[PDB]
Amino acid sequence: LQLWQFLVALLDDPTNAHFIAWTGRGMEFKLIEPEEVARLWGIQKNRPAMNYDKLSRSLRYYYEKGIMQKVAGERYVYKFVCEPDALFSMAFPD
Amino acid sequence: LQLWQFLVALLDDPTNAHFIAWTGRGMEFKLIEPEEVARLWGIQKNRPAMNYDKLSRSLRYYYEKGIMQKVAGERYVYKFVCEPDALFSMAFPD
DNA sequence: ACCGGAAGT
DNA sequence: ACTTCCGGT
DNA sequence: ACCGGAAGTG
DNA sequence: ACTTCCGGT
Repeated sequence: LQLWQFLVALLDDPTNAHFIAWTGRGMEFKLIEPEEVARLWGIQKNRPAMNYDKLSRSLRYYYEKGIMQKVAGERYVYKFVCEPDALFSMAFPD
Repeated sequence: LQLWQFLVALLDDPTNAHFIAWTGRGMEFKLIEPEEVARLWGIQKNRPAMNYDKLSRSLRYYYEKGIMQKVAGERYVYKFVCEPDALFSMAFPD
């Protein structure tokens, strides 16, 4: 499982909406409890020392892959990119 | 490779523009020469008797998964859906 | 061309 | 995760 | 918080 | 494709 795959898994389950949920506008999501999310992702890839400062780095790595952008001004809020280039790197991550 | 991945791959190479290309209207794409795409897709799956009548069926299958929609009235034209529901189906196809 | 149910891999 | 068939629109 | 350039990763 | 570290604004 990749990071975005795991995030979608949490975003799709309504019982996680108290620490992570879709905003409603397009493909935009917010990390209500950023450390709660980082902890679960730490359990996933078995990285017990995983924090939000390290998880946000990978989200910033998605900027170069062009599959994510930072919603400026809104804290803990990111979004997926609606472009063919985004869907390309999505299907094939080199 | 899944069908939606195979299409994007062809859609990225500009030397395929005579039988498949994006339109510019967001995530909208057109299969200019359907049977040519079905031939190349039939090769991928080692099913040589593949045609557009069966490829388009899997495209209509993608409707229920929510990752695709038909641009009505526009012949050979489909599009990708930019919504959380679709993004969930790409991360978890079953 | 496009649709969508049903049976199959 | 599509493939195969197909009658209706 | 958010950024991102560098080195290490099984 | 991240993880770790951290000195940037």
